[PDB]
Amino acid sequence: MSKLEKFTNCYSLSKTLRFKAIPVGKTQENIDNKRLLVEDEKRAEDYKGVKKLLDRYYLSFINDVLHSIKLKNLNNYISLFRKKTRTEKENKELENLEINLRKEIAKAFKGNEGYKSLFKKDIIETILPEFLDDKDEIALVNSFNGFTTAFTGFFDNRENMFSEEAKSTSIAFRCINENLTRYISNMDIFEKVDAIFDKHEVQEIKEKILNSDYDVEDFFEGEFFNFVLTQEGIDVYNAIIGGFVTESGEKIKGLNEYINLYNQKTKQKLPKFKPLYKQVLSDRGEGYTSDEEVLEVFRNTLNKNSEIFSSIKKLEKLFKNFDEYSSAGIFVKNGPAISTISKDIFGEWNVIRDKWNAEYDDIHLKKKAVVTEKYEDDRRKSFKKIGSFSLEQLQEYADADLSVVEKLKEIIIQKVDEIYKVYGSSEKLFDADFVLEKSLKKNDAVVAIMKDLLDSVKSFENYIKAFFGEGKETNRDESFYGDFVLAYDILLKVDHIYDAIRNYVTQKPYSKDKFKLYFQNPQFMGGWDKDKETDYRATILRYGSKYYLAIMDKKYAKCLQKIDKDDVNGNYEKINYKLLPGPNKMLPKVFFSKKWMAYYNPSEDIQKIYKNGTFKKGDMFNLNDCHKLIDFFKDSISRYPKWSNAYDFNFSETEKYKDIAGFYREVEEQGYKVSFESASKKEVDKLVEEGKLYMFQIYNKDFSDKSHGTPNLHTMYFKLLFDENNHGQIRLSGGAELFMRRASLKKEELVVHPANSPIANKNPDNPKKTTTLSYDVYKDKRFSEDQYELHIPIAINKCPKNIFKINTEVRVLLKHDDNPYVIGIDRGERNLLYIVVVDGKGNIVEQYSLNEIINNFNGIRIKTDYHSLLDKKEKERFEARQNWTSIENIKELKAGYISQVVHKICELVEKYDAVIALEDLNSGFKNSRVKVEKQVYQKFEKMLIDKLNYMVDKKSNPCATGGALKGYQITNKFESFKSMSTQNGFIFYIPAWLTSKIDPSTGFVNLLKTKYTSIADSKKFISSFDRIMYVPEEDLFEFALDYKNFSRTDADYIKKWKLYSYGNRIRIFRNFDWEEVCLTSAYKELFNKYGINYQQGDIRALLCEQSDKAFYSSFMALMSLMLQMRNSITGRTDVDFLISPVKNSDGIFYDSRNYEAQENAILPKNADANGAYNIARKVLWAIGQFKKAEDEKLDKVKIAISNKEWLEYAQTSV
RNA sequence: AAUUUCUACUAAGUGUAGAUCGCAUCCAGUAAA
DNA sequence: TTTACTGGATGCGTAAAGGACG
DNA sequence: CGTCCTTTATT
Ligand SMILES: [Li+]
Ligand SMILES: [Li+]
Repeated sequence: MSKLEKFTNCYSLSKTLRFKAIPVGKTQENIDNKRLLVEDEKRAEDYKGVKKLLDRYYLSFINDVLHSIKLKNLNNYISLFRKKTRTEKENKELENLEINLRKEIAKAFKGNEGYKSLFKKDIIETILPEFLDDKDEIALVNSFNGFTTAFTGFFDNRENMFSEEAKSTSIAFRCINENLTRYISNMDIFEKVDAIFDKHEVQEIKEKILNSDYDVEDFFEGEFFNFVLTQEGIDVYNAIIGGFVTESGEKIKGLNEYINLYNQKTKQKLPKFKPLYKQVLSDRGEGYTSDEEVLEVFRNTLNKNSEIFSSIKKLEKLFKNFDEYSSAGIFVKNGPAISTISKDIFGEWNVIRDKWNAEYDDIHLKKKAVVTEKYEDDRRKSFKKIGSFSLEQLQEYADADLSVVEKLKEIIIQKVDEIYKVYGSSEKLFDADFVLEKSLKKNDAVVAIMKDLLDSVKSFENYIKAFFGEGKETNRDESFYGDFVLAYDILLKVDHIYDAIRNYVTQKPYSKDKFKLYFQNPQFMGGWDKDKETDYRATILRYGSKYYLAIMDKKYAKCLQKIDKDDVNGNYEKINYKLLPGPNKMLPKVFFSKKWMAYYNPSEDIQKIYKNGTFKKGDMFNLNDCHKLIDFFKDSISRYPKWSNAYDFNFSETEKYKDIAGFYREVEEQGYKVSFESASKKEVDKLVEEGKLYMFQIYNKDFSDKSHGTPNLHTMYFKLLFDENNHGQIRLSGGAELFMRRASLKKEELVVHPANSPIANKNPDNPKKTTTLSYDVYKDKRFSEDQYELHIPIAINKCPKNIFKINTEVRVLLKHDDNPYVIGIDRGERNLLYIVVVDGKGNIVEQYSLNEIINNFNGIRIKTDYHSLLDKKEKERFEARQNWTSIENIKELKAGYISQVVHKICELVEKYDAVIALEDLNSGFKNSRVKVEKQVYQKFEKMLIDKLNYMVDKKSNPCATGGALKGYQITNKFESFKSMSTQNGFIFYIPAWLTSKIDPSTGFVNLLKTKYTSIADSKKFISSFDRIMYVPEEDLFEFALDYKNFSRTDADYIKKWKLYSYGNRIRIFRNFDWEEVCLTSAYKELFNKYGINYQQGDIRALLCEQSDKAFYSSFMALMSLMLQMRNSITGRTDVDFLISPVKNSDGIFYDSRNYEAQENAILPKNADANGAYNIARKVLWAIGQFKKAEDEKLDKVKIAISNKEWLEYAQTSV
């Protein structure tokens, strides 16, 4: 009935549910005494180490192959790639050449000796050990001798490199789809930029870069592409382009540099080269880790015995002996930091800059000018290229008897004596006996002591920095500077310790590092079938509503095998899980095996049928041969007790099958069963007691005795895994994983709200201002003791029955929906997101800013202003890094806001049966704080597309439409980013042009170019207006224009408009910088100022008779501001109004401000409400196109709306 | 201010609301020194 | 160059045949 | 030799 209601059971998707795993009984004590976790922790380190030994080998295997390959048909592939206009005759020949080009690379890899064993036991057991001749490395690899199955996943990732298919991970894809296309993109640039390369510059690269073995142009001929297959060959190629630095440190320039040097001197911009991407698997001061490290670093590098302290004591004597040195040879550097130096010596900041000019202007400002603005330019610029100031310059700035050299003596000594007074405050940090009472990151007292010391040492060091003077100065007193640079070069050492210590202290206090657990089983917990419990040694039990992960110790794999009790009232239940995974592989695997092919001797017609594939589609398809295959599989599935007894199959008549998939679907749909059997709880609780079984409660907060709310979505999915009403819509999958996450914090260090004291409640709208609990409330409690993590994959909609193209179906239903609502969703600098809901006639139903998320609980209203939370933490990091507190991450507060938004969007979708209109985002994000509005917006898009793959209403009965078992599927599988464009199910991606700056009542937009350009052009502007008069009845100036008399106005439909000088507008300065104009007085005052009388009717001739260009410049400034319909200010939160210069059919101008006040406005309330509304209306337009098309042509209807159709639409639907 | 985890919370108290696809790998990148 | 952090793209999400084995 | 690790099958 609703449009949504069609989109259930459309496609399969997979999700992972995460749970805490809580040990029960003596599990953890037995796990501890057997040192099982310690073994796994190390295995994790060895595993990452052994994979880097494998990649060392895989890289060597890749290289020798790719160094010894000559790809055939290179020239032909390039010739067809390099066609102006490509016809279908070689389009299909070229892509065959491109497919064949990759197969050539793949077939090289498989040909090599070792391709068989690269991803099998042998690579671990003998091949890799032979490759490494170090005995330590062979020891490390051989500790996986019983375990190579643990590498199965890693091996699959490495097979992806040797695929011939067109996927990012494939090596053949990196060479053919990526590196070759830029190699040829470079080819066509090089023969178009070749001229601009000097004789020697080409031979410069020849000798410095190319070995003198190859010519530069060789790398732009097709047949040398083979050189560039390897990383070594890519590193040479990219140097020809970007250059490289000699080890001496002087720079050799690449062709891209020569291009840019030429691009600057010739006024035009040449194209630049793309560099190649790296080849797959090429392997083309680090921070303190522990608290003790940081502390002994701090102690031994800043104490009075260290060299840094000697360097300060040495620099101190230098400044005390400042007058045994040449004042003409000591130089203080020139930066913006100088003004700090100026006030230290003279008592104010700009003595030094003021006295530089008084002497500078003295002969170099001419007497004429005295103070022309000419001089500001270059007296401000001649100041900043002066590189230093001698102490003899500074003293000429001084009057008797201020001696600059004794002031600097006193400033540094007052500065060295402060470092020494902070060392007293900190001396207890330097003791040998000193023991840290608390961890450093939570110890705010001890870090405050370091920062005071590292700050005072830094104040002094950055002060001393000024006295270097960047010289490279003609007569430095190298008596002074000799010792100075020594002391300063050591004093510079604090800049690494300062940053290294600060980075440790501001790391997040907790960690999420965790390692995989195997319980001494290389295929641990791989599946759930009853047959393999003993092989995988893991299974699921339950005691009523509570579920357990039960793990068999390696010594007792059968310890759960024969247990039963007759009543469950005192007992567990063990899962009975049976899965036949993937008939397409499993049925041939079994029935053609060496074990059974004899048993059901397949007709030689079947074996011939199966080898040649007459049962699959294409050239060799034969319908009766597929039915004859199914009957063999059908008959063999019976007489296979393991399948026939577990699943009672009920297939369709074989004649009714159209393709083999029709059969496999029925096998896959029915080849899954879950049930529970009884298990004596006494005879299992003792297995745990004895250490022969380990049991963990599968747990999140929803399983607590004190839990009463609506459950987490994922607890619902988990629970439904075993509900009788789950008829296959959610399957429990194999491939679970158990992890151990060591604690990262201690309870005694955690931030606490202690029991019985009142805690403030943070929502001011609730008159219960306080909460007082009888137990402690800890921050990050979950990270303060060890935690087991269980990750359980589930399969949703594994057998979809409602198969159709989602986009097509959405269009069909939209064509035949009498009243389809649309949700327009706008991105605003002003508002993170704005939302307008319209019905099928464009009537505004809802409009509001999603800046504040408003939530419902038990009569409580809470509004959470996510907008000001977001900016608070955005600058907090930049500002509060100085505070030296822990790193704030803003990515999780945006994700938090996004999840609040996504819930709100789906509630609107369901309430109004509504499609979504989204705004295309500008690729370039302009200053400043650009991901603040595009980060929330791009993340909102990914997150929303996700939820709409399986959209569940936790309140529905699970089996109701929209329930957890019958979730809505209104976006296509999020396989890629761009495979969808313009529409994805209920989501339409529509461009933003003229959605904001348009009159919603009329569709009027500004197509006029009103920047003042010349004196002459302003009178062609005024004469292209049909009339310009004063309407005394309205105190308005009317401008009758026909857009056809102005350039670039094709898109407009109405053409003829009458503009008025109605209302106020807002102006901005170019050098409060904004001021606010009222139009009718500016036109009146300007006409009075220049002797024009407005009341003299058609005044176009009158305006052009003016001779002063100031009138034209200030008149077009008004014809720019009258046309500016959107008014708001850089940073201005306050005013966002939209006002129009045009009247509507009923003779009324439009203010958003007329609508911002009322509760239920039929028009937008501000420029952001307007933008959302028009993004919605543009989708309405597309629905209109659907309604004019015929169902069979809906798929080809273009919904990307042009500026011409938009304006026609917006101007005619009123 | 608690969590499988994230965000915002704390109405009679070990929690509430919404969100949450994991693991492994490859590859593009942006910020800092 | 190095460190960190974030963006998309690939694979797996398996029972059973096959084999070694001390 | 029955236990345990490895390798297989591909809509
Ligand atoms: Li809840
Ligand atoms: Li708090």
